[PDB]
Amino acid sequence: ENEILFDNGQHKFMFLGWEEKIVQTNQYLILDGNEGILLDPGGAHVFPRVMSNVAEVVDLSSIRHIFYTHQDPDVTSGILLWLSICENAKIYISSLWVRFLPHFGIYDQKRIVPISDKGTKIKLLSGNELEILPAHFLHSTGNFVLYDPVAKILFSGDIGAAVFEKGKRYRYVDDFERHLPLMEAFHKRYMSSNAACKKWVDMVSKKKIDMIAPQHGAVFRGESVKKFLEWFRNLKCGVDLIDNLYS
Amino acid sequence: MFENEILFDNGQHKFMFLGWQTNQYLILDGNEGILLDPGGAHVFPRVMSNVAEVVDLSSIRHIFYTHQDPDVTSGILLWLSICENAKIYISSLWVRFLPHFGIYDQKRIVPISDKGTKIKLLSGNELEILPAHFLHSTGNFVLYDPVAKILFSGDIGAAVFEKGKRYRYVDDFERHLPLMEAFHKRYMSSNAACKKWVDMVSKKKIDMIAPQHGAVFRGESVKKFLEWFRNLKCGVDLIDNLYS
Amino acid sequence: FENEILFDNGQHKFMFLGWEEKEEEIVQTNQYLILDGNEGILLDPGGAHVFPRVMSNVAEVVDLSSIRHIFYTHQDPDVTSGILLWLSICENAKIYISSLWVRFLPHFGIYDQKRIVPISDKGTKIKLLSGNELEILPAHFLHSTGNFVLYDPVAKILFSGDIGAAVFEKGKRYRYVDDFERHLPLMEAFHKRYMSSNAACKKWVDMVSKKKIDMIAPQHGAVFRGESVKKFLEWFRNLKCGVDLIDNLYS
Amino acid sequence: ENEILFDNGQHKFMFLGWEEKEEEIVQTNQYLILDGNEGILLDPGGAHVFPRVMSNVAEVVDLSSIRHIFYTHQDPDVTSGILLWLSICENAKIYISSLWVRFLPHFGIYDQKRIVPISDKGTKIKLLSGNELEILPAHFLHSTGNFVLYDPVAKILFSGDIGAAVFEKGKRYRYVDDFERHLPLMEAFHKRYMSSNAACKKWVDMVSKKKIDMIAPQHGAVFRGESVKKFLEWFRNLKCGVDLIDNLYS
Repeated sequence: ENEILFDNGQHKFMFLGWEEKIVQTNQYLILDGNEGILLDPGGAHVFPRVMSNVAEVVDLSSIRHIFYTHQDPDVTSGILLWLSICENAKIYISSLWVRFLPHFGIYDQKRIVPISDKGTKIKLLSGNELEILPAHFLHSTGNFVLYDPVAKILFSGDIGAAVFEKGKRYRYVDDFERHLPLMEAFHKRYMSSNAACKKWVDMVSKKKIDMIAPQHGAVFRGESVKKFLEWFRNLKCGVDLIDNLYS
Repeated sequence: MFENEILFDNGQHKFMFLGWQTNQYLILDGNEGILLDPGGAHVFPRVMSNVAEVVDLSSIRHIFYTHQDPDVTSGILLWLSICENAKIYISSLWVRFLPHFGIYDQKRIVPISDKGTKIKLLSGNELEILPAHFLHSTGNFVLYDPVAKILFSGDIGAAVFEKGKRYRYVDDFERHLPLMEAFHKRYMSSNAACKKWVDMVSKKKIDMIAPQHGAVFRGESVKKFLEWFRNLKCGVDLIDNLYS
Repeated sequence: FENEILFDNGQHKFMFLGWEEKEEEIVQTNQYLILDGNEGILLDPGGAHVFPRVMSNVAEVVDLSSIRHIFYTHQDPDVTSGILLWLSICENAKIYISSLWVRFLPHFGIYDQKRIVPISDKGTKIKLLSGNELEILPAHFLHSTGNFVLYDPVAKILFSGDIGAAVFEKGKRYRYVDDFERHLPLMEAFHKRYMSSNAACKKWVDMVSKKKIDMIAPQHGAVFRGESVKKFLEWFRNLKCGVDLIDNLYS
Repeated sequence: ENEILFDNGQHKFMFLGWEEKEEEIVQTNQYLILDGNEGILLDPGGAHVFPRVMSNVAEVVDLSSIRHIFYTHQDPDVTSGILLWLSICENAKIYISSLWVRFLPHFGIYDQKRIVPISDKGTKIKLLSGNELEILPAHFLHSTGNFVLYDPVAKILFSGDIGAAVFEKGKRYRYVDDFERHLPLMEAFHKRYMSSNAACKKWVDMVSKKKIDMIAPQHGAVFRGESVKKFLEWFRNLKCGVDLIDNLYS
């Protein structure tokens, strides 16, 4: 049941899945001209189905960029598979993490772009940009988000992640306050501090963002883009609550 | 080269630093062994061979991991399958990535709560697993051995050496400190987290601090590190310089 | 489609586990389980790809700590991924494998062989706590260099591995061979390409045909019962295969 | 370290160095054919030896000019390394027996846009220069689907496990210069693994039509000089496999 979150001729932003059946994980795909961009593609456990859902929309040889927000252990199993099935892809991972690439069968880094802490920009043959923005400590030590200025969509990874209730999945947040309880425990335990959340929001508030797309949970649209950014900005998380940790 | 080293010993309780970037530690107590962050699948044939060489692998009874991935999560199923009597200690935050590593039976998995726990040994001695979250991992722990008075600190106090110039002990803190500063400023989450950790840790007796990478703190360098780390501006404190 | 009982006398069951369909699909693999007293025996359990659900299907029938023997006919690449997984979830199991390959087990994460039983070329006997036995009989070159079948004298069932294996068509799977000649198109090409020689087929047929066999249970395909048991053994003994066709292979 | 087995300026056959100054496993040979500016790997090592085999190859040729990788049959480990080689040699096609391509998913191989499945009759790799490599049938010697590779320019037969030997503890050597002291390292494996004398004879008779300066096995030492014709005569009369089956069925 794929979905188009944006479409202008050169540029589609796609929300694939799901199935009927592990947490729920989302898969997103950007089509721009004759190249594809994978966002946090599924690791080895889910790999047969994610790859077929992908080959179903775009030639796997036209995948030209694969971006990883961070080193989840269930995405890290898949780097070598994606590398070996998408010969034309560069793989983008944080430079903090590239030393572990041998430990995954990656010994040649000629298609590995280690992202600097300040971030970077992917430029495509069409002439459109993707912005990989710093998002460190939310939650991983080296962590990034991806902003598509053509589509006006922020791929947030685990920022805005939610875990659904028992068989009550849904794809879009149209009522923020009823969505928040699926979010709150994860964000307080995992996000490093309110200082980190305020800095990240103050940065994403300068981009034109119609939709925030997390890696788990529902896609934020409409009025929940504002509401999530406010809630996140004032959130006490992580070290702010570290006396209840350790306790 | 790589003769083993004894950091503590009385006949009944030994704390060992194995030879060969990454350090390997082994606590022997009575007839139990305790592995501390043993190497993952790439180093496994000789790390496993080096341990079996000091202690029978069926008397390994506890394997402790400060935090998860990839230097060591390649190895959890291997250590599980070659140490039939071991319990594996890992943060509860990560135990449901365990299927994705072929670990489907969790009857020998001890998921550590955020407040930590204690390993009690048949001898009646204890090991204290103390919280160290956000230094650097979201779920992170250190191990305190009260008999030997040694803190196994994981990456807290880690150093990356120059060239082929590794050494085992920091006997001069200030000449060692530059090998530490970049890592700790980039990785440790905030000074608030370092200050909270030092204040709990400094209530214990610590003759040595043993990190997972780098040199072991002994002598007066143990106090110098705890005071330096307590005042360290790290991580989110430098976040406008991370960002740009 | 549920699990099925091929034999039961109170203390001894031979189980043919049901299929999930849920295609998959090519072709399906069978899982069998022998329960004797309070101990279980797995026959060629699936490797790592099928392992989560294969393991749950077994755990639903028997406590995995009661599995005490795991037998592999031969060294399919589908199963060697799972040897370490089964070792770790069946703490009391010894696994029986061919000695030709016991030295290459490190390449699959198996370094301690205190629960590895290397089967010599003669075969061996699994003795069960009750005092019943399973007989591991030689089946070398049908097809792999080191290969075995398992004969259950209590249940009168031969677990044949790949001998008698069949590949089903798209949506035409079925559990039992009640019409041998209709089953033959699903079997014949494989056996002619894989089984090494008619000389090997004759030796194996003459050995197994001295045992009392109500059913033949292969690792892929349908279970032979009734008249198909002796029809299959007769077909197999006269089969021209493998090196007997080597001028047609080479060309 | 690496060795040159043939050279005419434009065509080489390499016997790559090993290992490892000290022994590991009980180990294997790696071969490399250079023709024009394109490379051919012969049974490159699986994942455990992959860091070392990969760097040894990069020392002789850019991994981007590897265009053919040939596998005699499957094991693993050699099947452990296919995904690694596929991902490090962009331009290589992998040649494997058609019996074996169904196990490819179970090793992470999902898109066979770069898999060249060999039919039982064999095939010829045609190189850009116009030279060829002959993939010749060798089925049941020992594996069900099995092939050898013959290089007509270099006059070298890469034999896979045919002619394989396991060395004694710390007495490895690179060349068979005396067949008879080499034979004890070989015969138990061949009598147990090779399917029948009938299979050995057709293969020797097939192979005897080629000019063979040298037989290069995957384990053991390379046959040269008088060992070649000594090996082919021994292998031709060998009682193996099913011929010895009533000791296997007492």
